[PDB]
Amino acid sequence: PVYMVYVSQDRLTPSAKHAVAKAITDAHRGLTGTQHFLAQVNFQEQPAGNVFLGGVQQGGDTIFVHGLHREGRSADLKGQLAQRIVDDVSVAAEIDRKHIWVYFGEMPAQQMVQYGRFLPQPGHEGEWFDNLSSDERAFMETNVD
Amino acid sequence: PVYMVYVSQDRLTPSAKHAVAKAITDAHRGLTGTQHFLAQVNFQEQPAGNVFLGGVQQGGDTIFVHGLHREGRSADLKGQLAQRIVDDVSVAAEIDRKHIWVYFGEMPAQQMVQYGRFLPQPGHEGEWFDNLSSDERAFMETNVD
Amino acid sequence: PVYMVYVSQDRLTPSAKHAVAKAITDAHRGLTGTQHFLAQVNFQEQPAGNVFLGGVQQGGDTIFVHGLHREGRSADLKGQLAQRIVDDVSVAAEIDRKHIWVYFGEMPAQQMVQYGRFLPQPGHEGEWFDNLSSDERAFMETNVD
Repeated sequence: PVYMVYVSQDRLTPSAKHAVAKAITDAHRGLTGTQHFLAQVNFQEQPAGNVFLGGVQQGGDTIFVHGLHREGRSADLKGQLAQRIVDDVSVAAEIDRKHIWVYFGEMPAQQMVQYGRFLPQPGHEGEWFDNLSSDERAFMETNVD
Repeated sequence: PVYMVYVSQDRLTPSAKHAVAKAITDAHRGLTGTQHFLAQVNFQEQPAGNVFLGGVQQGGDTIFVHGLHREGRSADLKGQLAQRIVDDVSVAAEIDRKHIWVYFGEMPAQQMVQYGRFLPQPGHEGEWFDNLSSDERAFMETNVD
Repeated sequence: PVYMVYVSQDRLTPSAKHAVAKAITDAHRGLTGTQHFLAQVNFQEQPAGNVFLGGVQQGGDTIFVHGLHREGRSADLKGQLAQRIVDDVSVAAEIDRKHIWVYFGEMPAQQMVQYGRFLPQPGHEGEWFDNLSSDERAFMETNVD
């Protein structure tokens, strides 16, 4: 997956960003089985005041997670995952749940590329990973926290 | 919905940002019935020159609106909504309509979370809201212009 | 199309951004037949360290391309275009392909607006073009490198 995380500048320190990324990644792996190294968290910071709710300019305490996923998972699983991202980001960012928005979009795995390779269908990550070259496998394994 | 609005840095004053957010939110509310406070406009600013059209570097005048919506509305209504966004953002930002791109993407409401809660299906926002806890309604209600 | 290109601040010089934009635009035009001026490349820069893979903070050498397209093309074609974007961005940005992620999302052309006009279905770009006013055609024609 790629989780785009839209937050205000300086609302998350580097250690908070790290904690948030770990919480989202742990949730994704925990509920889908996808290896840690296949989950990206991409923080997009903007000055406070660039978010409007109902036309009302907001302070710096809002977070929008746009998760981009492969098609093929059940609505039940996606609901569980969205709920866990809400719960665990709330803890990691020390932010009330009312300030968290989470949207999941899905695309065919056949039009999703990670580490320069096309993704497998959900659930087939082990066979896919075993089929990768030694260097590729080693390079991915550097991305596990 | 969440409207990601990609603009150049300093192209929009705070007042023009407020105006553009109001134009989009009013258009969404007017055409869908969804309450003002359920519409987020999220400005993403980048330095002028980061936009290319046909490989040609642009100045700071281009606007791309990526609207993220729940599934369930008609193609007829979605066309009316995108046209109104083009028309009203053009006025609010004082930008010629030719500089405006607008893309709508849709997701099942079951995988969309706002204010920490999953959204209802389109058209059921009234009873959804009435059934939220009193502190959640109060928090939401403030985001109205 | 709109290709959102997420990169670290300072990783691409102005010339490298031009080269990457041209490589993506030339890949899209070459494989879909859509004219150059209908392809936007939109660079989104963030400070290095805002990207995490598997919970691990990354340096400045990662690229995520989010291509937003009309529905209607085959999986085979989308695969070739994703692969060519990987290959040609690798060259243009001087970045190993293992650092490149590319996701394609699709929407109905009927809810996609460019230059203030609704897009036609894939393959019908020629006829769509010469039916716009000459002022709209003239404005688009400049956006060709």
